[PDB]
Amino acid sequence: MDWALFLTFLAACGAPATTGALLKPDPPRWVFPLAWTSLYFLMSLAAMRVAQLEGSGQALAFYAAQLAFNTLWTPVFFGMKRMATALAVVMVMWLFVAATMWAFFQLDTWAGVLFVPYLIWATAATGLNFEAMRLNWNRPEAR
Amino acid sequence: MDWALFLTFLAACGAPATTGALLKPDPPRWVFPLAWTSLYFLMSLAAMRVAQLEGSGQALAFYAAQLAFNTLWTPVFFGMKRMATALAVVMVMWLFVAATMWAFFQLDTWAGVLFVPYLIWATAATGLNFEA
Ligand SMILES: CCCCCCCC/C=C/CCCCCCCC(=O)OC[C@H](O)CO
Ligand SMILES: CCCCCCCC/C=C\CCCCCCCC(=O)OC[C@H](O)CO
Ligand SMILES: CCCCCCCC/C=C\CCCCCCCC(=O)OC[C@H](O)CO
Repeated sequence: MDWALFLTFLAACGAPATTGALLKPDPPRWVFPLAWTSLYFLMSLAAMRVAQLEGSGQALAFYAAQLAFNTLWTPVFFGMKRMATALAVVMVMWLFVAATMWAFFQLDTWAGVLFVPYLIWATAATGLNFEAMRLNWNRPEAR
Repeated sequence: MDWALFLTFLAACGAPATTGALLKPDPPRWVFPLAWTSLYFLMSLAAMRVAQLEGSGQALAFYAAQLAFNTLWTPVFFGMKRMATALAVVMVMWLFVAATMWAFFQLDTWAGVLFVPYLIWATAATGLNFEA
């Protein structure tokens, strides 16, 4: 554990948490932020553990990547409602979430375990968006 | 010294580059993407160098943070046009860019030099957002 690292990783999660606060997507109303606080805590904890180990550069490169495409996804799907663009982003995102998880696993089992529920959300995100997709596949404004 | 690392960091820049492709700001028209193409390679080269050194965790935590608030800033300023919210974002973004830069500097001089033109953009970004 290191407080600088952890606080740094959680602070970074404020970027996608903001997206969600602003473009509230779309069940009692505490479930969504409670689900997200847990996810942000779990992944900041995992990155913090991994950030201290030798050989972690690649996993941390993956972590930056999933984090940025996470932040991108919400405003492209729910903001611009550009469903095709948003499909590519979410699959690229899903790929880095999985990549992070697996690279975490190969350095630290706990770090990988702590990312499983986040891969589950990313799988939800992809599913939702695959549909929105080819309901709107023929409207090039949605694309 | 590593294509995986580099290609992974450059791929990550695709997220904020996408924002820019979508919410077109605002001068010969190749200038905008040429500057951003330059900015993305420079910062991926720098991240690549640092990711290989030991003690790099804190700088790489910084790198992730600026990247996300970079990605966040454009859709909040140009997308949602919420000028106040976007001010907090861009100041938070500016701060992590400077931090990435300085922590890179402490591990590898070249990595730090390679972030200066990006700190310069980040200051422009902050400057723009203050008059709005
Ligand atoms: C390493 C070589 C691979 C590189 C090339 C492959 C690119 C990776 C993309 C994968 C997308 C996987 C799909 C993500 C999960 C699907 C979600 C889904 O189908 O279920 C949700 C549905 O709404 C439930 O009701
Ligand atoms: C200011 C620095 C403080 C350091 C602490 C960092 C604060 C951000 C992290 C999590 C807490 C907020 C979680 C509340 C729920 C956010 C909602 C959300 O994330 O929405 C999902 C989004 O759409 C999917 O990209
Ligand atoms: C190996 C996989 C890599 C695949 C390749 C992905 C590389 C994407 C990054 C460079 C493209 C250059 C884009 C230049 C024009 C971008 C315009 C833009 O970035 O706008 C600025 C944005 O608004 C401010 O955040």
